[PDB]
Amino acid sequence: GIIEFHVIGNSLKANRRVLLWLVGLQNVFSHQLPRMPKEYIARLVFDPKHKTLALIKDGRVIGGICFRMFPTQGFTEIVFCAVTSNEQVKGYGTHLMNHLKEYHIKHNILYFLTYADEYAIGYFKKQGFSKDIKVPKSRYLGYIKDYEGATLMECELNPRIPYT
Amino acid sequence: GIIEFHVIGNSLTNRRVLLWLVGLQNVFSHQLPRMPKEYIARLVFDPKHKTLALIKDGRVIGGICFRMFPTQGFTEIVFCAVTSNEQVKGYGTHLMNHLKEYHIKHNILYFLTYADEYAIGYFKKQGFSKDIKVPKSRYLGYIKDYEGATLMECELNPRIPYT
Amino acid sequence: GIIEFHVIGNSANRRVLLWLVGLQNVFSHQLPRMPKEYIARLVFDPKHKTLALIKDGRVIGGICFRMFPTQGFTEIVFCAVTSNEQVKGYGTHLMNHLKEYHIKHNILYFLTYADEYAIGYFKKQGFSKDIKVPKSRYLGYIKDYEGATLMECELNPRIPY
Amino acid sequence: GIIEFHVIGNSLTANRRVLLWLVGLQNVFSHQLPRMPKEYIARLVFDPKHKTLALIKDGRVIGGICFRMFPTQGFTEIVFCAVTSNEQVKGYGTHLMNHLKEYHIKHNILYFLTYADEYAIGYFKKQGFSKDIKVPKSRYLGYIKDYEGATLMECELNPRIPYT
Amino acid sequence: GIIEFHVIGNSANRRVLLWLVGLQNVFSHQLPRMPKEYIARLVFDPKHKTLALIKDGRVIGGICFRMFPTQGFTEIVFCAVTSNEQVKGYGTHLMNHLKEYHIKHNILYFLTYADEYAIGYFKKQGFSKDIKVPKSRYLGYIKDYEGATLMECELNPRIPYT
Amino acid sequence: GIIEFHVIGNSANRRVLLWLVGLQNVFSHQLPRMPKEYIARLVFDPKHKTLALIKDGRVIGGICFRMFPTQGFTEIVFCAVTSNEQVKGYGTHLMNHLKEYHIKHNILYFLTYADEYAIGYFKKQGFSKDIKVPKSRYLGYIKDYEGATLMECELNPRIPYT
Amino acid sequence: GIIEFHVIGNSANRRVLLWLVGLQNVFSHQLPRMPKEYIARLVFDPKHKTLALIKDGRVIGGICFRMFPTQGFTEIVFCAVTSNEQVKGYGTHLMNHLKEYHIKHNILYFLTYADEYAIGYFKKQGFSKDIKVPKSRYLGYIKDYEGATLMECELNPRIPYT
Amino acid sequence: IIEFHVIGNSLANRRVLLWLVGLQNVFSHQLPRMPKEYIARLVFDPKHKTLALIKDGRVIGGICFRMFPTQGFTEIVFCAVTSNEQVKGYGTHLMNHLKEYHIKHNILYFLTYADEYAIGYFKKQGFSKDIKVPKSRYLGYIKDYEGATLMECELNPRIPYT
Ligand SMILES: CC(C)(COP(=O)(O)OP(=O)(O)OC[C@H]1O[C@@H](n2cnc3c(N)ncnc32)[C@H](O)[C@@H]1OP(=O)(O)O)[C@@H](O)C(=O)NCCC(=O)NCCSC(=O)CC(=O)O
Ligand SMILES: CC(C)(COP(=O)(O)OP(=O)(O)OC[C@H]1O[C@@H](n2cnc3c(N)ncnc32)[C@H](O)[C@@H]1OP(=O)(O)O)[C@@H](O)C(=O)NCCC(=O)NCCSC(=O)CC(=O)O
Ligand SMILES: CC(C)(COP(=O)(O)OP(=O)(O)OC[C@H]1O[C@@H](n2cnc3c(N)ncnc32)[C@H](O)[C@@H]1OP(=O)(O)O)[C@@H](O)C(=O)NCCC(=O)NCCSC(=O)CC(=O)O
Ligand SMILES: CC(C)(COP(=O)(O)OP(=O)(O)OC[C@H]1O[C@@H](n2cnc3c(N)ncnc32)[C@H](O)[C@@H]1OP(=O)(O)O)[C@@H](O)C(=O)NCCC(=O)NCCSC(=O)CC(=O)O
Ligand SMILES: CC(C)(COP(=O)(O)OP(=O)(O)OC[C@H]1O[C@@H](n2cnc3c(N)ncnc32)[C@H](O)[C@@H]1OP(=O)(O)O)[C@@H](O)C(=O)NCCC(=O)NCCSC(=O)CC(=O)O
Ligand SMILES: CC(C)(COP(=O)(O)OP(=O)(O)OC[C@H]1O[C@@H](n2cnc3c(N)ncnc32)[C@H](O)[C@@H]1OP(=O)(O)O)[C@@H](O)C(=O)NCCC(=O)NCCSC(=O)CC(=O)O
Ligand SMILES: CC(C)(COP(=O)(O)OP(=O)(O)OC[C@H]1O[C@@H](n2cnc3c(N)ncnc32)[C@H](O)[C@@H]1OP(=O)(O)O)[C@@H](O)C(=O)NCCC(=O)NCCSC(=O)CC(=O)O
Repeated sequence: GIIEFHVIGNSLKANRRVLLWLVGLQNVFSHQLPRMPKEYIARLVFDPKHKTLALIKDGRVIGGICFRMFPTQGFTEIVFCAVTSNEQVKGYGTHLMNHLKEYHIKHNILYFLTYADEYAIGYFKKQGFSKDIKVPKSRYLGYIKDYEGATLMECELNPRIPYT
Repeated sequence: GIIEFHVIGNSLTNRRVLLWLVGLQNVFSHQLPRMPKEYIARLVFDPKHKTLALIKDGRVIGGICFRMFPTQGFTEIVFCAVTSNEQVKGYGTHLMNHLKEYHIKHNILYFLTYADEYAIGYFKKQGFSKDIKVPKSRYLGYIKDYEGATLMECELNPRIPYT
Repeated sequence: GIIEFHVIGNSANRRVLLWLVGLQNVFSHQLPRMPKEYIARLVFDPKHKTLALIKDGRVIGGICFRMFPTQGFTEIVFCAVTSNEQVKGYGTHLMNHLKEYHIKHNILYFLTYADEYAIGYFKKQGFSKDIKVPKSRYLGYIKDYEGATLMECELNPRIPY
Repeated sequence: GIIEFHVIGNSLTANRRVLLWLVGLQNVFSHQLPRMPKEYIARLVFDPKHKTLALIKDGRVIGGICFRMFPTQGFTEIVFCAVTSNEQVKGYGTHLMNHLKEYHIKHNILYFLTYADEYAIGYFKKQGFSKDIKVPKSRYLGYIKDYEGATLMECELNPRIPYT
Repeated sequence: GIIEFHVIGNSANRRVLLWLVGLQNVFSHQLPRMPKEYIARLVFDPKHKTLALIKDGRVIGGICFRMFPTQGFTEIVFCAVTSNEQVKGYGTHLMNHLKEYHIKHNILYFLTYADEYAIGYFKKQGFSKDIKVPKSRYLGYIKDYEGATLMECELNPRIPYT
Repeated sequence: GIIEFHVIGNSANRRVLLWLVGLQNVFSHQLPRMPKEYIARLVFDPKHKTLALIKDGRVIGGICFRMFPTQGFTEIVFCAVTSNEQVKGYGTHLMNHLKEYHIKHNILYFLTYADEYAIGYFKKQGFSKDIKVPKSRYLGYIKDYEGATLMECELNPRIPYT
Repeated sequence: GIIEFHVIGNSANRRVLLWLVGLQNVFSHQLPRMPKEYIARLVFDPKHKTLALIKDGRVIGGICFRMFPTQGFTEIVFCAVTSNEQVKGYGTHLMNHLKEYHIKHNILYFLTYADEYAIGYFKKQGFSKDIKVPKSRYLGYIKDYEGATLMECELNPRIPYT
Repeated sequence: IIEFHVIGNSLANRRVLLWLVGLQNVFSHQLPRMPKEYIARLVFDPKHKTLALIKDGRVIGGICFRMFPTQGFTEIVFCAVTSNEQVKGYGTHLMNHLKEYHIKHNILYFLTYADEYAIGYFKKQGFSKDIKVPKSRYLGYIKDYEGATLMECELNPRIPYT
């Protein structure tokens, strides 16, 4: 029924409603990324410097995008994207990415970086990510986790068009 | 009439100021029909952006919106405009001249901008060139990219008074 | 006896203070042509950190280093194990703990100048003379040193847990 | 008489003695660098990001080196350099350069960069400066003030030598 | 070049801290039979002070000492001059500055334990093997050292020492 | 199990208070010819401290002591390890920790009045019947229990004890 | 008669102050050849305390004393019971209560200068002319009157005195 | 008009400062073998006090002294009466006033060093060469003077000295 989008995180205080949403997001990420260790997912989701765009359907977490903004560096690292299995192929992934794009325009961070594996690179291509990295290697080598084996990809946002 | 220059911006600490940015957003938007109004308003009212307001008789008639990147050593030129009935009188040059002198006093000596085919001439007349000495590694991801426009650069001489 | 590893630096505690002195002692005694005052300046410099190796409350070796996150590498400044405790794998455990620490912090490159007395130790830790970090990335950040050989180690990234 | 070296500047929080020394230094820089507009020297010498090493003899400023530390880039820019004409060719300029080196040794900065006229290049050569610039252009362009026409020069410090 | 004397100690700024390291280095190198860790613990102990001898910004000697005002004496803990600066009067100059310092703080007795290689230096600074301070006043306060000689210096507060 | 050491005493929270009660029971049970009220008074006395030995949250032994920093020594008052944890080195690790703690406070002499069942243990810890501390520094600060042997341990501050 | 024991001293309450006047009166009447001004100075001295014997609200005797914790003893300054209440055990109960009170303050030695009229009473309270406290601990702290006998009492912290 | 005031530089108004300078002047002129900078340091020391003798607002004499209440005695530091007020009993009145002062502060011993030119003044004030205060209580607290004679005065607290 009712769909909500919210950008949340564990600030250095957390609504009980927020704390349960964060557990829900860790649950979803963990289940949809089974070889990603759950303790690692938990630490990023609950890290103050990370934020997560929660997708709420009838008060229940059904998807998210966890990310770390690097405003000093001019980009944001996408850490986890996931929709729960029985809600996939319904466009939720696309509305999530769009909402994330809207959120970043309004904070003048205009570049996404992410590692895309073989299971989801096709989704990132359809959201405009390419393998041509325009951000200088020196801007991100020390900041994003290197998921060697997976393909580094980049999205450039246009701050002049509406995404939501 | 009387002509005054003032550097203003949306602080985090006025009404004469606020009304002037509204006017500048108005003029910027009318002279730049391809820049969406909301995008102009978002940048013009962003606190890290400043605008060199040109004013004739209490009325905003021109401005240069800009964004100082002092950690990077350059200022980004964001918007330039002179209201239509006041063009070809030298206001565009006095605004650039004033923006130059102001940047000498804050020891920022490089301007970067993107120019479409219709504005490249104006910037060339203000001393901008297509040859970019500032490295990509310093500006990409900090200045707004504009694919399909030409990146232009101006170098300032601090031993020279511009105004 | 008991073995501890601790990454420490000047802010601190009295415990950390006396460890930094022990490290400055170990570095200075094993590198006697370094000026004593220069080692102390770096060990107590707050953008340097030192990995300390402790045996029964005692400094018996360490590695002092400078991280450059904006450049994706870390400079290794001093490595020393006290004489009585050398040739026991302690140098290897130090470098292994240093490697783990840097993988957790997303820095996958070590740069260091090695001399003729210790280049082989660095070789056995996977360092080589082939420098893949661009010169434009480390020039002016690491203390260049004519008469010594710049070496590089590349680490493999790892997902924690 | 008595000689004193002091690293001084217009900082966050002023001293009456420091202020007058700063006026004195701006006077000496202007009188010895005529091509530099006196008002340009003034705003640099009083800029908080700039420091000046003052050479004091008998309470009176007779020389100085104005410099801008760029620690995130690894070098220091030497901005002005002057000894009052009455005190030149007595080794004061060397002593000044030596103290500035020692000061930078203790602050773990080991490169100097400066633009020198044909008139002054000899003095910097004798302080160990070289036309061979080993810092990449990407590291200093837009940070040091360009003087097109003058020669860019670099001095490398050894943190193991006692310069004072 | 420029000689300077400073009484310092832990309690804390970078210059003092690097000086304390410098004193620890000089003590430890000139007293090889003293554990480096022990020297470091006492030099950096807040009830311990050190009179540091500064030549052109570098530490070239000092005297680490422990004032016992309730007991009426100071314990000399370490004295050293760096090898290349010795036999130039620096050791005598350090002790004189230490005596002058203690006059103004109204402590007029020094106590130290000297091994056979150090007795001569203390004798020439006016120390004696005749101990006037009673055992009940110093035992358990100063660190005793079996095998070394306890020596004592009495100061004249009516005399300019420096 | 998990073994901890805590220096505690009265001045306050309940875990400490139950530890102090356990110490009182252990001391009292191991030393039954000593009035229980007297042990309790001393353990809860604010000028007294106890080094507690904890095994799985429970008190299995300790050393109750009285620091006299003005007199330059500490008095060992009670030493006890519970009966089933004896002859395993806990009594020695307790004394060792107590030694390390006193070196940090520049108290280098322990004194104790040992009975005939305890002298062997104190000798193993380096105590001796040769008292170097003069009578005038300890008489009346510690009670001379008739028939008990005065014993002294001197601590070496250059050495690690734990 | 309702008997009470209170340890009191100056530096305030109305009842305490009238008790102190009453103690100055009893001490002075029972010791007529000691100047009443000197008794008052001591009784009201803030470093002096008095253990007061109270019968039906009225002061009928007491012991004025000076605790010297730094020196590890207490000086007995005056003892008196009013004449109508002598030879009924009051002086013994006072001294017993004084002993208990010093036991819980870790002071185990009393020193006093008895005159010829009071040596018998002090002997019955366990005082001896054999002084174990060394002279250096008490001389100049307690007042030595020519013609008085220094006597000493050693307390046992394991004995219940009251 | 004669006046007696106990004064000191206790961490002083203008009147007290000029009296202290007056006393430094008088002591300096009457004890010319004391360095005038030494007299100044002691007279102005916050732990020292001086009993001033004032005549028509003017300083004509005094006794500078240092109270050691921890040690149970006081050190007589300087004694002087200006030359044209001498042999009038002013110096006796001063010592008596100082005695009265010390009884009300429960200090009963004076210690001082006297050369031959001064021993007879102190003998007339009740000082003896037989020292009862033990060496462990004064050595390193009072200022030694080799070649002078250590003298002692025992005061009696039941005697009004003024
Ligand atoms: C990838 C998803 C989050 C996408 O969410 P949705 O299923 O709601 O997608 P959507 O409905 O909005 O579809 C948008 C378009 O992408 C296409 N598409 C192509 N490949 C796809 C793929 N592998 N997964 C999902 N969609 C894919 C769809 O056909 C559709 O095409 P069209 O519109 O033309 O019809 C989900 O599949 C998921 O949770 N997967 C498991 C988790 C995962 O792999 N996450 C990324 C890991 S890599 C990474 O960076 C780590 C991380 O983020 O977790
Ligand atoms: C460009 C202007 C700001 C210049 O204003 P003025 O007319 O007051 O300037 P001026 O009178 O000093 O003209 C100086 C000289 O410039 C020369 N000239 C040549 N080409 C020109 C050009 N395209 N625009 C303006 N002047 C131009 C003219 O010959 C003129 O006369 P002579 O040569 O004889 O001396 C204005 O014309 C204007 O508002 N234009 C529309 C808005 C715009 O295009 N802004 C720039 C892009 S925004 C931007 O900054 C980048 C971005 O956001 O992407
Ligand atoms: C270099 C050391 C820290 C190494 O410590 P250890 O002795 O504990 O090494 P280790 O026991 O773990 O030995 C691991 C492997 O290295 C091999 N090996 C080869 N050459 C070696 C050499 N020159 N020194 C030490 N080990 C060496 C050993 O045979 C062994 O091989 P295998 O196990 O396969 O049989 C120590 O030797 C030392 O403190 N030396 C003096 C200080 C010094 O020279 N420092 C480096 C300065 S240059 C520099 O870059 C700055 C700095 O580091 O200070
Ligand atoms: C350059 C000076 C600061 C040097 O000071 P001193 O006169 O005290 O020099 P000194 O006594 O220490 O001697 C240094 C040695 O260098 C040699 N030498 C060679 N060329 C020289 C030159 N142009 N000026 C001074 N010395 C020079 C001299 O022979 C000398 O002796 P020997 O040969 O025997 O060893 C001063 O001369 C001066 O203030 N000049 C005017 C201002 C100026 O030009 N400043 C520098 C430019 S500032 C600049 O352009 C860079 C910047 O902007 O920061
Ligand atoms: C002893 C020193 C501090 C003295 O320093 P200096 O050499 O500068 O002294 P100086 O130049 O003033 O010498 C003054 C005179 O003393 C005489 N002299 C006698 N013995 C001497 C000795 N062992 N070393 C130096 N001088 C000595 C010399 O004849 C000399 O010349 P003349 O007679 O002609 O005038 C130094 O030599 C040193 O650092 N030694 C190693 C450390 C040490 O032994 N420290 C003392 C123990 S530490 C301590 O305090 C106790 C403890 O650790 O328990
Ligand atoms: C005394 C103890 C605290 C010792 O504790 P531990 O049993 O844990 O001792 P440990 O295992 O660490 O050390 C054992 C070593 O000491 C030697 N040893 C010799 N005589 C001993 C003796 N009477 N008790 C214990 N050990 C003794 C053993 O041969 C052995 O030799 P090796 O060297 O080969 O290993 C305990 O036995 C105990 O609680 N006893 C009853 C209480 C008591 O008597 N306390 C002291 C009272 S007098 C006092 O001043 C304190 C007090 O009042 O309680
Ligand atoms: C000593 C004085 C303070 C005494 O003062 P007055 O003159 O007022 O003495 P007075 O009138 O009260 O008593 C005089 C009586 O003392 C006797 N008498 C014996 N020897 C004397 C002596 N050496 N000095 C003064 N009086 C002396 C006389 O016979 C006379 O006898 P009769 O009794 O029958 O009347 C003064 O003389 C003085 O200022 N002297 C110079 C300073 C000085 O020497 N101060 C003492 C040392 S300072 C110190 O404290 C020592 C140190 O620190 O080393």
